[PDB]
Amino acid sequence: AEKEKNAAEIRQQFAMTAGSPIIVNDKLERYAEVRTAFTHPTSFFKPNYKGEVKPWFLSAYDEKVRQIENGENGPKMKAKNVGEARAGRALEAAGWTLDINYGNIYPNRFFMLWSGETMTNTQLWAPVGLDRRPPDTTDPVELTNYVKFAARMAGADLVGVARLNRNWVYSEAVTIPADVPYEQSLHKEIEKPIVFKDVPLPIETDDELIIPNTCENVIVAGIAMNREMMQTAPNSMACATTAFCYSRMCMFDMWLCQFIRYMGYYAIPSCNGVGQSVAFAVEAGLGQASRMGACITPEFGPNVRLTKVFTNMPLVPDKPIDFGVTEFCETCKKCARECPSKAITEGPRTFEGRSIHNQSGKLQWQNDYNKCLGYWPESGGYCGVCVAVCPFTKGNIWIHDGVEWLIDNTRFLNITEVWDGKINTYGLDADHFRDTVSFRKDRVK
Amino acid sequence: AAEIRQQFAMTAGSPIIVNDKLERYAEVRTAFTHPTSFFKPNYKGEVKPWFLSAYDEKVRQIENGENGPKMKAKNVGEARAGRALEAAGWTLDINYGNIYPNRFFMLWSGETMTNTQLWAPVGLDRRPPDTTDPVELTNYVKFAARMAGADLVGVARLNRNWVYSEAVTIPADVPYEQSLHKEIEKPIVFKDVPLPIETDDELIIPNTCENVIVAGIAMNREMMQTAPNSMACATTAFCYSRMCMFDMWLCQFIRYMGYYAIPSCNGVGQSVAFAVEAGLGQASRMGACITPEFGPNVRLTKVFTNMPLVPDKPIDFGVTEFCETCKKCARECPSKAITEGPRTFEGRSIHNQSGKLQWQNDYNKCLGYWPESGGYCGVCVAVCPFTKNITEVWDGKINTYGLDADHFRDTVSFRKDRV
Ligand SMILES: Oc1c(Br)cc(Br)cc1Br
Ligand SMILES: Oc1c(Br)cc(Br)cc1Br
Ligand code: SF4
Ligand code: SF4
Ligand code: SF4
Ligand code: SF4
Repeated sequence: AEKEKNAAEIRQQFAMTAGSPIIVNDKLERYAEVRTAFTHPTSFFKPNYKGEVKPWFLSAYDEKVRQIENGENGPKMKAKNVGEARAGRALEAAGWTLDINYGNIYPNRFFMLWSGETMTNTQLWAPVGLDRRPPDTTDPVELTNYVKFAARMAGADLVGVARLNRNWVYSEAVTIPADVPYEQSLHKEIEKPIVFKDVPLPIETDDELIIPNTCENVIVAGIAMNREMMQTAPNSMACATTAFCYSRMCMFDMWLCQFIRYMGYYAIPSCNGVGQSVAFAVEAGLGQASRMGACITPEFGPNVRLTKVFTNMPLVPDKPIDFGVTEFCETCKKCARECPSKAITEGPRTFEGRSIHNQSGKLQWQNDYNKCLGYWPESGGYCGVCVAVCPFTKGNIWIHDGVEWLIDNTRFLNITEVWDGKINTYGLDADHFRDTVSFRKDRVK
Repeated sequence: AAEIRQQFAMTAGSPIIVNDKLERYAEVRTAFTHPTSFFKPNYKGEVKPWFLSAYDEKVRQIENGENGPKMKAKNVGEARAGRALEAAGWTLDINYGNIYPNRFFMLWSGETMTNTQLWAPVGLDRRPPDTTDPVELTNYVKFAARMAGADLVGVARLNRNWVYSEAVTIPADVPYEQSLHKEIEKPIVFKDVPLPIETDDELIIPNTCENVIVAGIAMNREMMQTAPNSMACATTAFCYSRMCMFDMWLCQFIRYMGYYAIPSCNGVGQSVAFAVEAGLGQASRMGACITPEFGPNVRLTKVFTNMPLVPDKPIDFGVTEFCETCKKCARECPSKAITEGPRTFEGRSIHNQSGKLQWQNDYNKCLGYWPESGGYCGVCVAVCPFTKNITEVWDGKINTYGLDADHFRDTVSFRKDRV
């Protein structure tokens, strides 16, 4: 008989011994956030469909408008009618409600405050003194169970803990001056160093973002996207599950940081800022790095968003996991073949970056992310075809042979229906939601 | 569960029975806000705003290693953690309930929001609707509501009887730090205007505001069963922040479809009445809307809109007749707030709206138990048949947002059940 899927068993079977799994060499240096394709001047500008050169997201806007007027849900993809085209873009736009300028990357601005002191919730609760009272728990074992329970309340589908590896913290962040209002933010972005110093609390000066040397740990959350919507990549409904999950990321960071602060510790939110989420997720055991560059998880494949919170709270690091992703990516190459921009390499991993957008000195598949971003104005969305076609995104990959779990090798050989089809709360799927149930035994050992 | 809800559909028409005495209810009359109920003593005998006295009890319990009134925790650390989780849950909620209309998160226009400004070049909020068919719109908006975190969603025509006659709010330029000390009353009126608008004198809802969308936000069963202790407070608090995100997400979606949308959370009007008229559940002895999926262990929020929609049918699965003989909430209520008598049209005090047939409860007695216990009680929700220690909760089953995979299939949705 078919053995019922056991996600906790799978993670236990593939757990590794302690140690960062990312292989590095001597040319590794911390990476300035401005180098990402979203922000770097060499990649930031893209043509629109009339050949006008604009910030990439404005060119993409032009294409969304064109598609709605032409009754399309994506590039050369006709919608049922204009109203359906409109509805997909309204859903996408609404999804971003709790996210600043596509990713919340500015540290200690807007939702990403490094201290709780000025938040309305902190002010309302001030008479209890939870953020001023010294911790009543210092045991990392109990703290890990408490904070993971809170993380699940706060919307994480996956949660893991690692020691903080500063290699993946950006050398300089992209941010805005503290006196700049929102409406000018996109015109006034600057860089600011992230430094580690002997100070009691995270603090920002005119010159630096200062993380305490006591900031020992990073908590990484996975925020699951919706399978049916992502499978419409590169069309509008894939954009909408992406967007909603960014607002879920923001809520998660704020909720969890407040919990940690009210336990007597400090906490730094990040969403897409501060450091490289994929590396932290790999070191925290959520999954493995992949050819496409994302963290592939046993539960969701790469079809999951990541955020993270940095803290001095004592915690028990999780073990990394190796369920064979590297070996499957070595022979699969479906994302590379299906990529509309040919951004993903079909070659071997190297330590040598393809361009300014890659951090050299770590063994990975090196992809051309200027090519990827170039397809976003062309398609009017955030693509996601590589996530959509990856066999690990399928809900159906795990089989049990009577002794142990294994990956089914056979897996590697329209939008109207989405709007009319299955949905559940937050786009989660009840046919798989059991996979993320959690008891103390799987939160801390 | 889609089977059950169709089986128990009523014919159209509001199931709340009213008489000629009914009048719209001023929000200040709630026990949370009214001057006769607002001040309560703490355990030292000092009279304070009720929530400040409740704070004093939370501090006393943490110092004493307790998770609730005369409920010892495993240790002080566990006591601290439950209150830290509770406090954190409220992060996206202003002053317990987001009730001030058109302030903070509850803006009646999207024009100033950061998301609207970022998306302004696309012009979704200025473009006329491309869809006016109420059938397609009902399908679209319910799909969006599920993306936005509703576990249940229903649509009703807007019954103005349940809209507060006057809201509790603050002047628009008052900073948060002074909000609690500068609350005022402000009329909510309906006029022939194009868009929801606020003047110095009035909150103005357009006469075109035809519909209300009601969302159910499920609480966690294991945590609510710890009522009146701290983990029941935590699931309450997290769901309030889920309510706020739902309102903003859904209002933005409706605006980007070419319509207007008014968020509300605990403000603007009476959620239980809207939820009953929208078919989420039935009114009960304790006063809550009892749902088939969650019983009363579910929070409510609602959004008002001129978007054309198909109203859902009210549901009757026997709650009134069961509450007639049950009385379990009334017997377990630590404050004797819930009546054991029959339903009437006459409120027991200023806190009830007279003129509608309901079980009349003494809500000042309920609120009085909150500073005593240091929480939001919830014992009535916990003991209700329709709903079915703290160390075991922290060490036990949890899942994303506190939802339960053993029951999550009950809220799966296809177009057939959306419209
Ligand atoms: O990660 C993303 C960012 Br940052 C911006 C936009 Br637009 C889309 C995605 Br996906
Ligand atoms: O509904 C509630 C409000 Br409004 C305030 C507090 Br405190 C607790 C609850 Br439950
Ligand atoms: S599609 Fe294949 S090669 Fe690409 S990330 Fe997925 S498994 Fe790896
Ligand atoms: S998002 Fe699209 S363009 Fe970018 S790497 Fe993936 S498949 Fe290629
Ligand atoms: S919340 Fe508690 S005190 Fe209030 S009615 Fe329910 S059982 Fe009674
Ligand atoms: S406990 Fe019994 S009487 Fe009270 S609301 Fe529930 S079913 Fe009704």
